[PDB]
Amino acid sequence: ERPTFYRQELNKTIWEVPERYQNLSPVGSGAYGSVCAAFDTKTGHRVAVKKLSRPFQSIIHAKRTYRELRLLKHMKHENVIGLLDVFTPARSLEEFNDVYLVTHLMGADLNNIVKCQKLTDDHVQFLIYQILRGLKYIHSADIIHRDLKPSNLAVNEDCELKILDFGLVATRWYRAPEIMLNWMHYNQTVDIWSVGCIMAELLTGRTLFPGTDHIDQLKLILRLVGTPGAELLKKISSESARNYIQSLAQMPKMNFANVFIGANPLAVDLLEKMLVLDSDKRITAAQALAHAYFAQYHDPDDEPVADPYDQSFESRDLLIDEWKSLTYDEVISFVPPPL
Ligand SMILES: Cc1ccc(C(=O)N[C@@H](CCC2CCCCC2)C(N)=O)cc1NC(=O)c1cnn(-c2ccccc2)c1C(F)(F)F
Repeated sequence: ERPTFYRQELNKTIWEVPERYQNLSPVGSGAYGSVCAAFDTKTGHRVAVKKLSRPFQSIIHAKRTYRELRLLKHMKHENVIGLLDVFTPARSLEEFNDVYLVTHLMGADLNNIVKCQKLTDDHVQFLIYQILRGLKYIHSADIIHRDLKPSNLAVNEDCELKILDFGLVATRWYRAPEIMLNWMHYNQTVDIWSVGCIMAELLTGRTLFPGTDHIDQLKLILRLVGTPGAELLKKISSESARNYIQSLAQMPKMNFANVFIGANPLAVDLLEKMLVLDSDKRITAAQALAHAYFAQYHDPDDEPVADPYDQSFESRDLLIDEWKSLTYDEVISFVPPPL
């Protein structure tokens, strides 16, 4: 029983959606699609509807479309955005040319919230706990976010948090030195670097490392954490990067307690464990949840891992119509979650 659809124009964009979804109004537009808020007549809840921009125009657009649907269909966790619905007005593979994605509608993001003023220590404990609980889940499936920043963390009035990616404040301000500079092997803990930058900003009300470019960014980071020692220099394979590092005048590591003055000492200790250059030594999400800073919230019996995720498609080079047929299969096979 294919539902009945209706059509309108919003900010120069045409939208065709089932009658289930009423009173659409624009929230935001980005590189890869635009979002509206809607009322879901079947649940009586507000939702977000994303219409992908030219989803099958090139091989790269088609693979990105497939990737976003595969990731959204996987996510079943309280602190990660989830898929409530996916539809197309198309009746056949042949007509298939538009993809719409439906999630919960959140109240605000942490960019909005910190721009107002800095947060209390109790609010920081609860927000960073929920981020790490979400990251333990996605990291357990070998999924890396890679673009964490305050605008990708969405909250309701009761402070319940979900990690999302809107797909665009500079990304470089939150990016791990090893992935920004390609200077060492990189794992899930690029995301723990971003969390440390975000937690500092929620506590102080100030961007920790507001670099103008990749060179200025590295200079601001090294002023806090210190120039690499001989033991970390051993692990850098890029001769360009090592030459550049060793061509700078040495800087000592600062005492974080002398930078974040009058913060909770357990908050300062956790920032010292997150903002380390050596990606082998940086704290994991699972280890961070057991840290004393989270004593009020930590429950080792309610921090679940994910089902395994098949990311073998990431290594494939296919034609537009192949990525399009794969995406069609995932729309057809979608099972909605419990009401
Ligand atoms: C409809 C929709 C569709 C797709 C996504 C989305 O996160 N896609 C990701 C998926 C994969 C990610 C992997 C790493 C972990 C996180 C997921 C992507 N880019 O591929 C989000 C929304 N929803 C929203 O994006 C949404 C839901 N409230 N709000 C919202 C936020 C703040 C204030 C008001 C509304 C928004 C928005 F950002 F637009 F404004």
